[PDB]
Amino acid sequence: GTSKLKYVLQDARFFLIKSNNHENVSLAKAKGVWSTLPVNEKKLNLAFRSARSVILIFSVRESGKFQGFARLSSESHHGGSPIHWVLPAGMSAKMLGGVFKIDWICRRELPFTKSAHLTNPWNEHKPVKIGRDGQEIELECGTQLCLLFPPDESIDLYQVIHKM
DNA sequence: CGCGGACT
Repeated sequence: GTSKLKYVLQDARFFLIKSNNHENVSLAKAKGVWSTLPVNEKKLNLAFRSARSVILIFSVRESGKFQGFARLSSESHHGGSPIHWVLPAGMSAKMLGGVFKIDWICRRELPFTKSAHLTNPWNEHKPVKIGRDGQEIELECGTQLCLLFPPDESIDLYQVIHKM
């Protein structure tokens, strides 16, 4: 809904998530979780401590479109049940390391053509589509970007009402 | 010997 979608985005930190394949993104939302690299794992634990909400905006590499956005719900931990990610060349399973469990808010895609007017002040005012994995998006640019996705009636806002 | 590495 439009009433409380802005409530979960208030005082939040946004992070662009890149994936060299769409399979792991499909595995991401099918499992409702995600895992990233140690350098980005460090900063995402930093953001979870200081933000009312940490939004991960997913964009498959070389896809020309976003695949939705989700909310970080917990820090990363090791030793859990294994996830069979499609490892990019030169990436081991230990690189994934900690396990991030997220809550998806919108699963509908968004082409880059619809977000060309949005520039990220924290990436030299470049269009928000441009950026590596873990690139933080400024509050306003991230909030306006989340609003341009089509409404996902399959997801309700009552679940993540007060998970904080 | 497996040793790398998720922008547009």
